[PDB]
Amino acid sequence: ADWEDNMETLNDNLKVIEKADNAAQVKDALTKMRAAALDAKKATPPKLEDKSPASPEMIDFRVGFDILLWQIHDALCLANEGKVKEAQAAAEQLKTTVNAHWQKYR
Amino acid sequence: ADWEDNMETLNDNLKVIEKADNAAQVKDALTKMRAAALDAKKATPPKLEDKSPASPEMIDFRVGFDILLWQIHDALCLANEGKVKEAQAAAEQLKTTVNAHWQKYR
Amino acid sequence: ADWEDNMETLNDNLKVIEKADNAAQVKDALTKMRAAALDAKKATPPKLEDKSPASPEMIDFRVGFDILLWQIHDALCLANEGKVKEAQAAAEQLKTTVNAHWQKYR
Ligand SMILES: [Cu+2]
Repeated sequence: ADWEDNMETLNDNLKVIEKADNAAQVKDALTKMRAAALDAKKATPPKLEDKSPASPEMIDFRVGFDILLWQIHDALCLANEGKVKEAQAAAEQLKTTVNAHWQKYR
Repeated sequence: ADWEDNMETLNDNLKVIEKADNAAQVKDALTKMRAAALDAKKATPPKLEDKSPASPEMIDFRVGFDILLWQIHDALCLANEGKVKEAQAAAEQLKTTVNAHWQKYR
Repeated sequence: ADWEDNMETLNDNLKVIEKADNAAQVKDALTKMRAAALDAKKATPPKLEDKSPASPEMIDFRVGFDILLWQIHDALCLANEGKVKEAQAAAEQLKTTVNAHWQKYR
């Protein structure tokens, strides 16, 4: 999918995590977020459509999605241990990263 | 080593997993698979040897290895919780991803 | 930060881990190491300043940080389970990888 639709997916699943009731729901949401972030890593965001795929700006963009992938992993590790509240709290900081990426690259 | 050699190492450790009985064996084989996949991630596969290093095709190649690494991680997580049967089933799916990448870029 | 500064952060936190008392300190140092490795993926070593950002040499450089990141992940997973001694042993092997990367690219 294109970058904007991947970003929609990330936001939708953040809402899911915020309102989630059990560890299975959080883990499902976070797995969908990981897939969307990995797919967005192959995309070009609107702000960088005037940059080449191997420009420093596009390399920095892809590293930004690596960073997000590791933050998703932290929440997912919490959810695998049954720590639903701690995973939701970790997802609070995912929202910060996602919002900043939206503002930076749209 | 060679990209082709790394694909071979992935398959040898996949068989090792499928014939395993305890979680430590599966973890060992998955760790070797992770190392092979990271070593292959920096390669130029045969199909892409005529393309610029800056080509989008090479970026998609490397992000495909990131997808494989996260699948390896999920199998490793299952093994590190002693769920050796679930880990073996996840590694049967890894056979698909690994050999699909092999066949895509050879 | 530039590349040498990130590598300094990695080494300072390896020392913190080597001397650490409890899991909280180990985990904090390991999360700083992860952030430094990811940030270093956006840097360029001086001797590679004349190469394409997607050149095989620069790919090798960034993937070397991916190798470090997955080793950091293993140590951080151990630390999150209270396995302080195992995390410190894994950090001792992190030092070898860090120093090899340093020697290769400085
Ligand atoms: Cu993990």
